[PDB]
Amino acid sequence: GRVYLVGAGPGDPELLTLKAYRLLKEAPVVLYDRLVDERVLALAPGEKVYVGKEIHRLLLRHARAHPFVVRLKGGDPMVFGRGGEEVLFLLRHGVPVEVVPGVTSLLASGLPLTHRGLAHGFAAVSGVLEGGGYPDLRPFARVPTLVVLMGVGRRVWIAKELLRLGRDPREPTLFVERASTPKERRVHARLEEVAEGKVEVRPPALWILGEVVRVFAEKEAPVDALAL
Amino acid sequence: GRVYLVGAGPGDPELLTLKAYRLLKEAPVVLYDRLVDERVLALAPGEKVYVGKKQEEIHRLLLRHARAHPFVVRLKGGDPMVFGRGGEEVLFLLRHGVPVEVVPGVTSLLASGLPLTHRGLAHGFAAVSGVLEGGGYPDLRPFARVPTLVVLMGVGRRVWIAKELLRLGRDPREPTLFVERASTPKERRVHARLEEVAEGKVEVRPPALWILGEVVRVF
Ligand SMILES: Nc1ncnc2c1ncn2[C@@H]1O[C@H](CSCC[C@H](N)C(=O)O)[C@@H](O)[C@H]1O
Ligand SMILES: Nc1ncnc2c1ncn2[C@@H]1O[C@H](CSCC[C@H](N)C(=O)O)[C@@H](O)[C@H]1O
Repeated sequence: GRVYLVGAGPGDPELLTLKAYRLLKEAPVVLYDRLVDERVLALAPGEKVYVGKEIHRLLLRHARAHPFVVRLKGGDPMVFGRGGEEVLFLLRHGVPVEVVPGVTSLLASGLPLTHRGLAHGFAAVSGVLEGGGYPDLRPFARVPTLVVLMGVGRRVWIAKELLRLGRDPREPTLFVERASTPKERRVHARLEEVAEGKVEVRPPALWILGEVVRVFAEKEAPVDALAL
Repeated sequence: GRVYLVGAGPGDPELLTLKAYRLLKEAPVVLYDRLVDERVLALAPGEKVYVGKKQEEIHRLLLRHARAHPFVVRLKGGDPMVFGRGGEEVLFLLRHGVPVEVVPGVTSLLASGLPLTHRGLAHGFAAVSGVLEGGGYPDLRPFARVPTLVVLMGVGRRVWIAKELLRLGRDPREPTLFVERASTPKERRVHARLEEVAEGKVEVRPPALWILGEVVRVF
C-alpha cells in the first residue's frame, strides 16, 4: 500500500501538523524513528514499530501488509534524516510515498535565524555524515547565522575548524538540548569557549552560532526577555 | 494581553500545527501577514486584520490590538522566524512589555517535499532572501558555495541572483527547481539550470521557492 513519510515535529505534540495528527490517529501501523517523543507516539492507537538507529526492507514489509502506513520521523523528514534514501528505496520497489512536512528542530529555538542588520540568511549543516565521517565546513563557515545539527560529540573539532575558517572566536553561540520538551536546556557559550572544550552539552541538541542568539537579551542585565 | 506569533504553514490548512490551529480558532483577533493562505484565515472566526505590506506602523498597530485583548494572534506565513521580520516584531513587543509566545510552523523552505540534504550530494543547506528589509540586494558571497541553496523572495530578481552566484563561483550546469505556491492546488514546478536562469530563459511567477543543487535531480 501507501507510505506517508511524516514529520513528528521537534517533540512538543502540539507542534505536529494537523495532517500528521490525523494520520497518526488513523494509521494501522506507525514505524517510528529515533528522537520521536513518547508524547507524540501515545497519540497513535495503531501498532507501533521502532525502525531506525536494512531499515528499508522493514518499511517494505509493513507497507505491503496494509492500505497505508505512517513512517514517523523527528522534525521534518526531508532534512538530515536520510528521508531522501527511504523515499527512493520505496519508489524503486513500487510503493507510493507522500511526504508530510513538519516543524524541523532547526526552527524550535524560537530565535530569529534571520534578523535585520545581523543575518539575511542562514545555513544548517551536520556534524556527522552518513558513514560517520566529518563534514566539510568551508562552504558554510561564514554564513551570518549557522545552525549545526548532530554536532555535540564533535563540538570541539567543529568549533576549532570554524575558528580556522575565520569565525569570530568571541561570537555568541547557543546550544539547545531537547528543544520544545520539558527537558529543554539552553547553554550559552562563545565559539572560543566551545573550541577550548569548556562547554558541557549532551545530544540531541540544536547548536546555533551568530549574533541573533543575543537579540532578545535585556540591556541592563543578562536576562532572556522572551523566556520571561 | 499576550501576543502569539504564529506560523501559518505554506498554505495547506492541514500543515498548520495543532497549536496554531487551536489559537486561530479561539483568537478574538488575528493580525495576519501577507501570503497567509485564504483557507487558513477562513478557519479563524475572530476579527481578522491585515497587518503587513512600514514595519514601525505594523508594530504600533500590533501593540494597539495586543493591549485591547487578553491575547491576539499575529499570523505569519510558513514559520514566523525566518525571512518575515519576526525578530523585529518580537523585540518591539518585549520592549513595550507585551508578553510574546513564538509558535513554529512548516516553513515554505520545506514545502517542496524534496530532500535538501542527501548522501553524497549535500550534507547541509542554506537559505537566503533576494530582498532584504528595505528592499536592498543580498550579499550572496557567504552562500555561493553551499551544496544546496534555497532562495526565497527571489523570483523577480532571479536573473540578477543567478549572475551573482555565477560570479561568486557556482556552476552554470547546476540543476535548479522553482516551486510556485507550494502545498496549494495551483502548485507548479519549473526545472532549469543556473545557466538558463542567468540568461533570462526561465519564467516563474511568485510566490516561489527556488532550490539549487544536485538534490534537485534526486527524484
Ligand atoms: N527536539 C530537539 N532538540 C534539539 N535538537 C534536536 C531535536 N530534534 C532533533 N534535533 C537535532 O536533530 C539531530 C538529528 S538529525 C534529524 C533532524 C530532523 N529531520 C529535523 O528536521 O529536526 C539531533 O542530533 C539534533 O541536533
Ligand atoms: N506556498 C509557497 N510556495 C512557494 N514559496 C513560498 C510559499 N509561501 C511562502 N513562500 C516563499 O516565502 C517568501 C516570503 S518570506 C516569508 C517566508 C516564511 N516565513 C516561511 O517560513 O516560509 C516568498 O517570496 C516565497 O519565496
